[PDB]
Amino acid sequence: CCSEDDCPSGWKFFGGSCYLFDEGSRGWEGSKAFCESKDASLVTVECSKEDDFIRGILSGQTAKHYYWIGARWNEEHNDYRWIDGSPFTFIGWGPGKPDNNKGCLDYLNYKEVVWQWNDHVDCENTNGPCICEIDCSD
Amino acid sequence: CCSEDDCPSGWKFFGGSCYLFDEGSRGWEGSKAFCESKDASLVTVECSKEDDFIRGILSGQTAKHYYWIGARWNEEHNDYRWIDGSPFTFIGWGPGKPDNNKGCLDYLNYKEVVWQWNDHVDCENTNGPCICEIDCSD
Ligand SMILES: CC(=O)N[C@@H]1[C@@H](O)[C@@H](O)[C@@H](CO)O[C@H]1O
Ligand SMILES: CC(=O)N[C@@H]1[C@@H](O)[C@@H](O)[C@@H](CO)O[C@H]1O
Ligand SMILES: [Ca+2]
Ligand SMILES: [Ca+2]
Repeated sequence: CCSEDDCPSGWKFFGGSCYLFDEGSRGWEGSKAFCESKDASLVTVECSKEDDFIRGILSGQTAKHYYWIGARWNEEHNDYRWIDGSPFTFIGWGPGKPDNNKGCLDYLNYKEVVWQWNDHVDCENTNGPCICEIDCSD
Repeated sequence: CCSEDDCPSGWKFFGGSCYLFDEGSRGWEGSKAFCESKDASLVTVECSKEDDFIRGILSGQTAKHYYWIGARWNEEHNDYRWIDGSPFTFIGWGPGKPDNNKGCLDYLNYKEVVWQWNDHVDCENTNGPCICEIDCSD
């Protein structure tokens, strides 16, 4: 429900959402907490246009090769899904993914995974940047 | 997931969605079918900014005093909710609404209901304009 003018300074507008591409260095759980500290949440990716919007941003730098996003293995439902509890619609796994290690998802840029989703086994101690999202739904 | 440039000609952009404010004259069921004919669906209103975007458009004319939207009494769940099966989040009923007549929802402009939701008892034979939505989720 966001418009351009709704995005906080340093956030980017796409597709009714505002996004923060945060260059800090945290674990997945740390990253979830960080986005919450901004009245926001790790990004959820509902469609291929949003997937490609994200890829366009991550592809414009080369320093970092993964960014945490808002999905992880879900014990209750026994699947990977968004942290808001909603199942995947768009499917964005890279070649050969998921490994099914009951881990946490990132966009990964490694070998044949070209800014596509990977499940990483370590939700705690693997430090990287992250992507937060708001949709101004109020 | 829509951007401005994604909206078909005659549709309007707001908040990641494209909207058709169609001035044809159909019943609610007719209106649901019409939006489907456009690879689209009667509008669902997830937030107060989208509610007010819609109000801004409907308020700019005076000929019509109601427009069909994508919600109706749901037999299974025994409530009013969106036709996509999802429950209300934003609550947009006008003063004194719902009547609880197990009907179909419109934006209504009548007496103290000032372009806010009403439940109309007749889902079939009450002819009016409607609001279709796409979110380009592909
Ligand atoms: C943080 C991240 O995604 N790391 C991935 C890892 O999970 C593994 O999939 C590997 C190939 O064995 O590529 C990595 O560098
Ligand atoms: C189409 C529509 O919403 N019509 C509403 C009707 O449902 C009723 O609520 C009435 C007041 O009794 O206002 C009407 O004209
Ligand atoms: Ca999203
Ligand atoms: Ca909507």
